Amino acid sequence: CCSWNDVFQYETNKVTRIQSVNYGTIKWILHMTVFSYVSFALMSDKLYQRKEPLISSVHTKVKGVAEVTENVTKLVHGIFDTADYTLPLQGNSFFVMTNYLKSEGQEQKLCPEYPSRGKQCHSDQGCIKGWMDPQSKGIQTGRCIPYDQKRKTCEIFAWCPAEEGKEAPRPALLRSAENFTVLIKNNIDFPGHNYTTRNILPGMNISCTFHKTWNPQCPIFRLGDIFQEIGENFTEVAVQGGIMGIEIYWDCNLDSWSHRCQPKYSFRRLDDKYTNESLFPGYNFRYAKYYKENGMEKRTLIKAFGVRFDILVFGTGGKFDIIQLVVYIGSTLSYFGLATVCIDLIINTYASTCCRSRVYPSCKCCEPCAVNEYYYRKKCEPIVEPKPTLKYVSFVDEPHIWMVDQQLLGKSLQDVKGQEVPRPQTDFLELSRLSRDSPDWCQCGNCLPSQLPENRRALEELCCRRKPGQCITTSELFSKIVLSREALQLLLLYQEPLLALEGEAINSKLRHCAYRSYATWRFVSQDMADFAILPSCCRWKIRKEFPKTQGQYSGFKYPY
Amino acid sequence: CCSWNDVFQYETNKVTRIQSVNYGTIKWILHMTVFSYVSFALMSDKLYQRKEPLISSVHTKVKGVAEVTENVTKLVHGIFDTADYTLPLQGNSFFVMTNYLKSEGQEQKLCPEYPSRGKQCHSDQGCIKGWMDPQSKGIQTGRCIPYDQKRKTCEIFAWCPAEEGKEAPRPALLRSAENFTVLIKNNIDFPGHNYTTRNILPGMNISCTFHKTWNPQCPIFRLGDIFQEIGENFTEVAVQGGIMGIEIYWDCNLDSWSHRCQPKYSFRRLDDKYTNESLFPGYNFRYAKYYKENGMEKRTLIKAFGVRFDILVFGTGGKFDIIQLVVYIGSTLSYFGLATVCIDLIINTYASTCCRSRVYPSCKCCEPCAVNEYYYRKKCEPIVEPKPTLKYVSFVDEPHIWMVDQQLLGKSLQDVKGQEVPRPQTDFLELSRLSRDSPDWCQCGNCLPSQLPENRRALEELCCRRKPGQCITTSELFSKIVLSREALQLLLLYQEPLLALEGEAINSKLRHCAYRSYATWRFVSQDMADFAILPSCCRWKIRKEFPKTQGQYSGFKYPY
Amino acid sequence: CCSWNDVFQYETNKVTRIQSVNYGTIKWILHMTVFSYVSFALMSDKLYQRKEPLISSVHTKVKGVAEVTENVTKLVHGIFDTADYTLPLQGNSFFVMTNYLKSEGQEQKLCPEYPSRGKQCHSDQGCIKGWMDPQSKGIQTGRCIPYDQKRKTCEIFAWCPAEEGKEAPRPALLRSAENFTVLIKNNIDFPGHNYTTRNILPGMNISCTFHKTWNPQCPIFRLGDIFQEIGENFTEVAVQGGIMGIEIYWDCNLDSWSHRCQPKYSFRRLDDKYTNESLFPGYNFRYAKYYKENGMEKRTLIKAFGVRFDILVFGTGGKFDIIQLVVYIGSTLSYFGLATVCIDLIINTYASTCCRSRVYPSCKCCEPCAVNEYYYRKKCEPIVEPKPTLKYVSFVDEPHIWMVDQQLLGKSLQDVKGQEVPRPQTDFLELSRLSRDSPDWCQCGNCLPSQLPENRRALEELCCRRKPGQCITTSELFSKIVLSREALQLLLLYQEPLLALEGEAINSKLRHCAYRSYATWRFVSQDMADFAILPSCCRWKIRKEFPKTQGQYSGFKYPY
Ligand SMILES: *[C@@H]1O[C@H](CO)[C@@H](O[C@@H]2O[C@H](CO)[C@@H](O)[C@H](O)[C@H]2NC(C)=O)[C@H](O)[C@H]1NC(C)=O
Ligand SMILES: *[C@@H]1O[C@H](CO)[C@@H](O[C@@H]2O[C@H](CO)[C@@H](O)[C@H](O)[C@H]2NC(C)=O)[C@H](O)[C@H]1NC(C)=O
Ligand SMILES: *[C@@H]1O[C@H](CO)[C@@H](O[C@@H]2O[C@H](CO)[C@@H](O)[C@H](O)[C@H]2NC(C)=O)[C@H](O)[C@H]1NC(C)=O
Ligand SMILES: *[C@@H]1O[C@H](CO)[C@@H](O[C@@H]2O[C@H](CO)[C@@H](O)[C@H](O)[C@H]2NC(C)=O)[C@H](O)[C@H]1NC(C)=O
Ligand SMILES: Nc1nc2c(ncn2[C@@H]2O[C@H](COP(=O)(O)OP(=O)(O)O)[C@@H](O)[C@H]2O)c(=O)[nH]1
Ligand SMILES: Nc1nc2c(ncn2[C@@H]2O[C@H](COP(=O)(O)OP(=O)(O)O)[C@@H](O)[C@H]2O)c(=O)[nH]1
Ligand SMILES: Nc1nc2c(ncn2[C@@H]2O[C@H](COP(=O)(O)OP(=O)(O)O)[C@@H](O)[C@H]2O)c(=O)[nH]1
Ligand SMILES: *C(=O)CCCCCCCCCCCCCCC
Ligand SMILES: *C(=O)CCCCCCCCCCCCCCC
Ligand SMILES: *C(=O)CCCCCCCCCCCCCCC
Ligand SMILES: *C(=O)CCCCCCCCCCCCCCC
Ligand SMILES: *C(=O)CCCCCCCCCCCCCCC
Ligand SMILES: *C(=O)CCCCCCCCCCCCCCC
Ligand SMILES: *C(=O)CCCCCCCCCCCCCCC
Ligand SMILES: *C(=O)CCCCCCCCCCCCCCC
Ligand SMILES: *C(=O)CCCCCCCCCCCCCCC
Ligand SMILES: [Zn+2]
Ligand SMILES: [Zn+2]
Ligand SMILES: [Zn+2]
Ligand SMILES: [Zn+2]
Ligand SMILES: [Zn+2]
Ligand SMILES: [Zn+2]
Repeated sequence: CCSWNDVFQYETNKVTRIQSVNYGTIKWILHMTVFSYVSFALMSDKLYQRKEPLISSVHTKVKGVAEVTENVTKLVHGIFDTADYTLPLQGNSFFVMTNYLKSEGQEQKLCPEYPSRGKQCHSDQGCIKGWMDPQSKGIQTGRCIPYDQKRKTCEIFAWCPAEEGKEAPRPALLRSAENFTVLIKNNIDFPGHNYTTRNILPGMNISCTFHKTWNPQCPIFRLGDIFQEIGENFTEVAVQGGIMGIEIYWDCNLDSWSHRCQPKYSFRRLDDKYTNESLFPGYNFRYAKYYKENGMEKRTLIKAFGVRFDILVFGTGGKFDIIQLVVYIGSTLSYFGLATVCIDLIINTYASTCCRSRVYPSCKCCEPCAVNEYYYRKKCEPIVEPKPTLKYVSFVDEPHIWMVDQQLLGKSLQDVKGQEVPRPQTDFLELSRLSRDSPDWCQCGNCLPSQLPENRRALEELCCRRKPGQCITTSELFSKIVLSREALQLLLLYQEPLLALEGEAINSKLRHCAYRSYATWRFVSQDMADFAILPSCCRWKIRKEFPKTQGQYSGFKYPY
Repeated sequence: CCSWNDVFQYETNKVTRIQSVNYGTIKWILHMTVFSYVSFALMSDKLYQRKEPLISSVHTKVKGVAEVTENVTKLVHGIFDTADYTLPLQGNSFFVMTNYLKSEGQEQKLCPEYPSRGKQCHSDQGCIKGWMDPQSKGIQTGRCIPYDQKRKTCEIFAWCPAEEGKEAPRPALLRSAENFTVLIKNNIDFPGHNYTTRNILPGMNISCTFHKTWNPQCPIFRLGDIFQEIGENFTEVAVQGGIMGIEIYWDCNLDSWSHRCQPKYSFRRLDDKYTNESLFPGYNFRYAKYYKENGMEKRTLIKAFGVRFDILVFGTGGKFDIIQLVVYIGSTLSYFGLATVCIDLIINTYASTCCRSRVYPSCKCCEPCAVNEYYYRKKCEPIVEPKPTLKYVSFVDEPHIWMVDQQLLGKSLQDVKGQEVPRPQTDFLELSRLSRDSPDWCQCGNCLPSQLPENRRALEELCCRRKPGQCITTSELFSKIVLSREALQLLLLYQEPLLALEGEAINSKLRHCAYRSYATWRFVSQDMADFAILPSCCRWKIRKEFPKTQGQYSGFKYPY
Repeated sequence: CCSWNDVFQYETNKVTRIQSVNYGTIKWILHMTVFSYVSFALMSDKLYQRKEPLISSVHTKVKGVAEVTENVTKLVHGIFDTADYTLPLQGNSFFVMTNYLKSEGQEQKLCPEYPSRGKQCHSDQGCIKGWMDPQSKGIQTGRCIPYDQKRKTCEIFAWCPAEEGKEAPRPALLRSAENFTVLIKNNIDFPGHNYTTRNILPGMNISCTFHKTWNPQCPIFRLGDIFQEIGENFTEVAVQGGIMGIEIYWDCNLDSWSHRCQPKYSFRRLDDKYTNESLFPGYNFRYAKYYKENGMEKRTLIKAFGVRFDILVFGTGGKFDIIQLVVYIGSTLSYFGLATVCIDLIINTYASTCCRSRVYPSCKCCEPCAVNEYYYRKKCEPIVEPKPTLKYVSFVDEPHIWMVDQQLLGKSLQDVKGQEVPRPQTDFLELSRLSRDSPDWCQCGNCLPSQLPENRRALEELCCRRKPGQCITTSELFSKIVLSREALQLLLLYQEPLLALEGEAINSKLRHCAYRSYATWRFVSQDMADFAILPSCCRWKIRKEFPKTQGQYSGFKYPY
C-alpha cells in the first residue's frame, strides 16, 4: 500500500494550450474584472482590517442662564442657572428645562383633585372607593362634591391643593433656553487595538460654535441650531418637553499610512412626535423639597418639562489584521476559475450536434464556433463502464459500431439494438505502412451454429452484417491480417521472440492473437477491441485455421 | 520569453468522461447535499446580510401610588407617589422603593452607634482610637460605655443618634408597590442601514398590560408579573432590595421582502440571590435633606431599599449586502470539489493490487469495484524523473522491465537489482501490420567485453537474459527489425527522404536508428526506450553490421 | 442535448504522476506550512467560535468617611460619609467628592460678581447692558462700581454674594478620600449563547483589596491604588476634579472543554490632563438646597470637585458554531493549491529555451532543472485554432514546419513567411515496422501551374523546397507510400473491406487517401496533417496517377 517512493509522488494536470484570441481575451478580461471587484471590495469595506467597537465616556457642560418673571398675586423676577435646571448626572445625558409648574403648599389632606378635560365629574358620590388611581396621586373615597365654581371632582387623599392634572403654559416659559451652549467632551478607546483618543484636541478654537459645513469638528453646540438642523421647532418642544439624540459616529482607520479618526455629529429626535394623548407625550418629571412648617410634614413640588439630550457615541475602529486578509483572499480565490468554467461551458455547448442542426443554419453567425467541437475532441475522452454485459459489435454495411449494453435473455445478439458509437480516426500514422443450412439469424453463408451451453449460447449468435451480401471473410485483408500464420507468428515473436514456434499447444496463442487482430481491425480503440464479439463466420474460420484438439472452445470471457 | 501570441493562450484541463450510474449518482447527491447545506446556512444565519448593532434610547414612566401608616409614638398616615420613590433619571434605569428607614434628628455629636449582631461590644475602652471605620460613619475614639439597657457600643463621631446598623422591617413596607405600572418607550436606530423605529407604534392599545402569550408587544409592564414570570418572590425582594433586568432584544431584518423589526421582552434577576452577608446583599441607598434648626447644622436621613430595573436594550439589524454574499459564496465554492475528491480517492484506492490480494477474495462483494482500476489507467500516466543514473534493462526470460535507478559503483549492471515495471500494452493497432571466453557475467555466448574507460565500463556490462539459454540475437525478428539495412534505410528516408544513401559516414545514423529500433522493440514507451541499456551481444552485433572506421564507439549518453 | 445517460456522466481530470523527491518535498512542506498556519489562526483568533457582545449591569458601593474642619469666623468640625458625596445613581458610574466650596446666603439681588484673573474690570459703567453672560449666572446692566477694597466688578443680577468665579483650595479638602473602598458587582450575560455570570463568585475573600499581581480577581478597589497603578497623582486631581475609567474586559470562551470566563481590570484617565483653561478642565458640579427664611426665597449653593469613575464593562463571548468553522474551512481550502500553482510555474518557467540560452550556461547549477522541460512535454499539448486561413507547409531542406496563418492576398504561398513549428517524434513505435517552363516560383523541375480560379490560385502556388536541388518526388519512399496503388487499396480495404476495387469512380478515394498519406508522412500529427498544403509537383503526380475524367480538381477545402 504505502511505499517510500509513493510519498514523493506529484500529479500535474494534463492540459492543452489553445492558441486563440477569443478565449484568451475573455479569460483575461474576466480575470481583470473579478480582480478589480475583489480589490474594490477590499479597499471599500476595509475587509483587510479587524474591526472593533469603541468604548466611550462623555462629559457635558451646559452654560447659559434665563430670566423669567412669575405670574402676577405678587410678581417675582427670577433667574435660572445651570445649578437648578441641570441635573447632577453631567455625563452621557443632560436635561434642559423649558417649562415648569410649581405648587408651594403641597401637603397631605382630603381635598379634591384638579378637573382635567375628561376628569370633570359632576356626579355626587359616584367615584370608586379605594381605587388607588394612577392618574390622581391619592387613594380616593368618592364623596364627590364641588370645590371649584362651575365644576367638581372626587375626594382624593393626594398632596393638596390642586397639584396634578394641570396643563403646561402656552407660550412656553424659559424661552431663553435656546441660546444655551453645550460643551461635550468625548473620550473613546479601542482596547484591543489599544488606541485612545478624544473629541477636543490641542489647538481647537474655544469660541467656536458647531455648524454643518463651516466648523463641524467644533464640539460646542447650540440647542436652537440642533433643532433647526433637522427642522424641529424649539417652541412647541419647549411647551411640552421631548427627547433629542446627539449621535457621534466614529469611523476610525488606525493604520498609520491612512490614519484618520475623528467624530461626525448628527441630531435626531428620539421621542415620537405624533404620539397618543393617553400616553405621556413629552419628557417631564416632578420633584419636590420636603420641609416642616408649623409642625406639619409638608413639601413643595415642581413639575418640569424639558428636553433630554441623549449623547449616543458609537462607531468602529479598524486595524490591519493579516488573518482577515488571508481569509478574504482564500474566499475570493475561487472566483478566478469563473473564466475556466465559462470557457468549458462554451466548449461543451458548441461541441454538441444540436448547434450544427438548428443553430448554425438559422443564425449563420455562429458558424466559426464549430471549431469548439475540435477542442472537445482534444479536451474529452469518453469511455464506458466495462460492465460484464458490455459488448461491441460491428457490421460492414453500417459505418458505426453498436454498444450492446443490454443483457442477453435468450434473444439472438444479431437483432439486439444498442447505441451507435463512431469508429475512431484509425490512427492513420500507424496505418500508413505498406449450402443453405445456416442458423437463419445470419445474412451471410459462412456462419455456423455455436457450440456452447444453451444458457450462454446467444452471445455467439452474431453475423457479419445486417442485410444479405458478400461475407467479410471473403475480403482480401482477412486472409492477410486475421489468420495469416506468418503475421501472427511475427506478432507473437514481437511479444515474445523465444516462442515455441510449432511446439506444444501454440495454436491457442495464435487464435487469441487472431481474435485480438480482428478486434483491433474493426474496433480500433483498445477499449472497444476488448468486449468485442466476433461473428460466427470469422470466429469459426479462425478456429478452423487454428483448431483445438482435445477441448472445447471457450467463448468470450470478462477480462478484468 | 513573452510574445504577443503567448498572451492569447488558454489551457483547458484534459478529462475523460466516465459513463457510470454509481459515480454520477454519488456526484449529484453530494453536490445537492453541499448546496442544500450552503443555502440552509445562508438563509438561517442570514450571512448574505451585513449586520449592525442598534443605538437605543429609553424613556421610563412609573405610575402608581402606595398608602402606608407610620409606626405608632404618634401615628402618621402617608401616601407615596412617583415624586418621592422615583428618581430624576427617568431613562434607561429607574428605582422603585420597597422599604425605608428614617432618622429625623440626624446631627453631628459624640454619641454611640447602633449595636448590630457582631458589633455589640461589651469591652470598656477597648475599641481602636482614630480607626475611621467604614462600617460606622464616624471616626472613633474608643471610650466604650453603655447607652442601651443591656448592651453597649463604642463612642463614634457619626451623625447621631443611632442611624446606621439597623436591619430592615419584615414584612416589608410599601407592599402596594407591586401593582405599579411601568411604561417603557424605546427608540432604536441603525445609522449605517439608516432605519429608525420605536417600541410603541400607531394603533397599539393604551390600556394593555404585558403578558408572555396574549399581548407580548405591549410595552406596559406590571412589577409583580415581572417577578412572577421567572418565579421570583416580590416580598423577600421588597424586604431587602435587589436589581432586575428587562432585556429588550431586537432581531431586525431590514429587507423589504421579509421586513420584520420588533422587540422581544424578557426578564432576568441581576443581583446574586445567594450572596455573602459581609457584602451588601440588596440594592439600597441612604440620602438626606439638610437643614438648620436652632442654629445647629443638621439633617434628616432616610435609607431606602428597592428594586432597580435596568432596561437592557440590545439587538442587531441585518440588511442585504452584496459583498457579504460574494465572500460567503467564494468561501463555500470550494466544497463543490468534495465529490471529485471522494471519487478520485475511491479510484486511487481500488486501483491498487492490495484490494485484489486481500479485500476482493475475503469480502466478495467489492468484486465489480476492480473496474475502478481501469479508470486509473485512463486517469494517471506514471512517469519517472529522467535522472542521469536512470536506466532500463529488459530480459527475454522475465516479463517485466527493471528500473536500475541506482548508481554504478564499479559493480556489473547485470546483477544490479531494481524495481520491476510492467511493459506497456504494445499499441496493438500499430503492431497489427503485416568459444567459452565470455566475460563470465553474461549467460549467452554472443557477449563481448566492452571497450570503454574502466571508470565507465560497467554500464555496458549487461546481458540479454538472467539465466543460460538461447540468445535473443538468434531470434527471427532481430535480423529483420534491428539490423535489416533495408528497414533502417526506409526509416531514415521516412525521417529524411534525401539522405546520402551510402555516402560519407551514413553508418552512424543507421547504428543510432538500430539502437532506437531495438529499444522501441523491447522498451515500448519512448520514455523507457530512452535511458535503455542494450546488452553487449546485440550492441556488438549492431556495431558489426555498421562498423565505425576511424573512431571509438561512444556509449550511452544522457540526451537531456 | 439532454439524455438520461448524460446525467450519469462524470469527468476525471487526466494527470501524470511524477516521481521526484524535489517536487514531492516542496509539495508536502508547502501543504504542511499552510495547514499549520490555518490551524494556528483558527486556534488563536478562535474563528470556529461565533462571537457575541455581552450585556452588563453594574452595582457600586462606596464605603469610607472623611473628617474635615471648616476654615476658622467660627470654626466647624464635620464628617463626610457616603450619604453626602455619593450620588443616588449607584450604578455604572459614581462620584467621589475631593473638594468643595460653599455659599450660604445665596439669594437674588443686584450685587456684583467675584473678580477673577481676567474678570477684574476697573472701567466705570463700561460693561454691556443686558448681555446675559454665560460666565456670570446673572444678566447684567453694567453700572460697574467698586465693592471690594482694591478692585471692582460689573453689576450682576445673579444669586449673591460672590458665588461663582472663585478658585479651588490648594491643598485639596477631603484628602482622606483616597483610602475609600469601592465594591463593584458586575453581572454580564450572553443572551444568544444564553450564559449569565457575575464578577463575584462563591468562596471569594471578602476582606481582599485589588492588586495587579497578587489578587487581581478581587472586585474591591482602593481609589489611591487606581491612580498609583498608572502613575497619576491623587492630590492634583483632588484639587481640581477629573474623570477616571475602570475598564472591565471579558474574554469568555463558553466551550466546556476550555471554559474560562472571568474579568480583567484596567484603569485609564478619561479627562484630558493637559487641557485648555477656557474649557472646564476638571469634573465639577454645583448644586444647592432651596429654602425660605425671613420671607425671602433663597438657597445655599455648594460647588463640588471630584473624580467621576466610569465603569466601562466590555468584552466578547465565543461559542462553538459549525457554520463559522465551515465558512473558514471553505475559505482556507483554496490555499492548498499553492503547491500545485508553484510547481506548475516552475515547470512552465524551466521549460522555455530562455533558461538554456542564458540561465544554465551562466549559473551552471540549474543544469539538472532542464528535466522540467520534459514534464512540460508530458503536461502541455499545444494546439492551434483551426482557422480557415490556417495552413501548414513543409520543406525537405529545412527541418521544421511553417505555420502560415496569414491570408492569401494574391502573393505566392511559396514566399509567405510563418512561424516555425517542430515536427513531432514521429511515433517511432508505429514507424518501427518493416523543360525550363516552370512557374518561376518553384525550385524543382516537376512543378506545374495550378488550374483554379485566379482569386484562389495562390493557395496551390507552393514548392517542395526553398532552394534548388533534387525534387522530393524522386525519392524512393514517394513511389512506395504516396502513390503505390497496392498501398492505397490496402488502406481503403482497412477502412472499408468491401470497396468497389476498380469499379466506378474509385480513383477519387485513392487520390484523397494519397493526399492524406503524404500529409501524415510530412506532417505527422493529425492536427497538422489536416490544413496541410501539398506542393504542385507531388499534387500533380498524385493526380496523374489517379486522374479525374469529367471534372476539375477541387483544391484544399476547410474540413470543419
Ligand atoms: C436667544 O438669543 C438670540 C440671539 O442673541 C436673541 O435674539 C435677539 O434678541 C435681542 C433682544 O433684545 C435682540 O437684540 C434681537 O431681537 C435678537 N438679536 C438678533 C441679532 O437677532 C433671542 O431673543 C434669545 N432668546 C430667545 C430666542 O428666547
Ligand atoms: C414655532 O412655533 C412657535 C409657537 O410655538 C411659533 O411662534 C408663534 O407663531 C404664531 C403664529 O400665528 C403666533 O401666533 C404666536 O404668538 C407665536 N408664539 C411664539 C412664542 O413665538 C413660530 O412661528 C414657529 N416657528 C416656525 C419656524 O414654524
Ligand atoms: C395589589 O393589587 C392587587 C389587585 O388589585 C390586590 O389584590 C387584591 O387585594 C384586595 C385587598 O382588599 C382584595 O381585592 C383581594 O385580596 C385581592 N384581589 C385580587 C383579585 O388579587 C393587592 O392587595 C394589592 N396590594 C398588594 C399586592 O400589596
Ligand atoms: C489614608 O490612609 C493611609 C493608610 O491608612 C494613611 O497613611 C497613614 O497616615 C497616618 C497619619 O497619622 C500614619 O499612620 C502614617 O502617616 C500613614 N501610614 C501609612 C502606613 O501610610 C493616610 O494618612 C490616610 N489619609 C490620606 C491619604 O489623606
Ligand atoms: N474481444 C473478444 N475476445 C475473445 C473472443 N473469443 C475469445 N476471446 C478470447 O480468446 C480466449 C478464448 O479463446 P478460445 O480459443 O475460443 O477458447 P480456449 O481454447 O479455451 O482458450 C479467451 O482468452 C478470450 O478472452 C471474442 O469473440 N471477442
Ligand atoms: N537507449 C540507448 N541509446 C544508445 C545506446 N548506445 C548508444 N546510444 C546512442 O547512440 C549514440 C552513440 O552510438 P555509438 O555508435 O556507440 O557512438 P558514436 O559513433 O560516437 O555515435 C549516441 O547518440 C547514444 O545516444 C544504448 O545502449 N541505449
Ligand atoms: N491537407 C490537404 N488536403 C487536400 C489537399 N488537396 C485536396 N485535399 C482533399 O482532397 C479533396 C479534393 O481532392 P481533388 O482530387 O483535388 O478534387 P475532387 O476531385 O473534387 O475530390 C478534398 O476532400 C480535399 O479536402 C491538400 O493539398 N492538402
Ligand atoms: C491496501 O492498500 C489496503 C487498503 C488501503 C485503503 C486505504 C484507504 C484510505 C482512506 C482515507 C480516508 C481519509 C479520510 C479523511 C477524513 C478527514
Ligand atoms: C451551441 O453551443 C448552441 C447553444 C448556444 C447557447 C449556449 C452558449 C452559452 C455560452 C455562454 C454561457 C455563459 C453565460 C451565462 C449567463 C449567466
Ligand atoms: C442543443 O444542444 C441546444 C443548445 C443547448 C444549449 C444549452 C446552454 C446551457 C446554458 C447554461 C447556462 C447556465 C447559467 C447559470 C447561471 C447561474
Ligand atoms: C463562438 O461560440 C465563439 C464566441 C466567442 C466570442 C468572443 C468575442 C470576444 C473577443 C473579441 C475578438 C477579439 C478581440 C481582439 C482584440 C483584443
Ligand atoms: C527567460 O524566459 C527568462 C526567465 C523568465 C522567468 C520568469 C519568471 C516569472 C516569475 C513570476 C513570479 C510571480 C510571483 C507573484 C507573486 C505575487
Ligand atoms: C480498495 O480500495 C480496498 C480499500 C477499500 C477501503 C477504502 C475506500 C474508501 C472510499 C471512501 C472514502 C471516502 C469516505 C471518507 C470517510 C470520512
Ligand atoms: C465499488 O467499490 C463502487 C462502490 C460505490 C457504490 C455506490 C453505490 C451508490 C449508487 C447506488 C446504485 C445506483 C442507483 C441508481 C438509481 C438512482
Ligand atoms: C527558467 O526557469 C529560468 C528562470 C528561473 C527563475 C524563475 C523560477 C521561479 C520559480 C519560483 C516561483 C515561485 C516563487 C514566487 C516568489 C514570490
Ligand atoms: C530546478 O529548477 C529544481 C529546483 C528545485 C529545488 C528544490 C530543493 C528542495 C528539495 C531538497 C532536496 C530533497 C531532500 C530530500 C530529503 C527530504
Ligand atoms: Zn452469417
Ligand atoms: Zn459472414
Ligand atoms: Zn551474454
Ligand atoms: Zn546474448
Ligand atoms: Zn517546384
Ligand atoms: Zn518539386
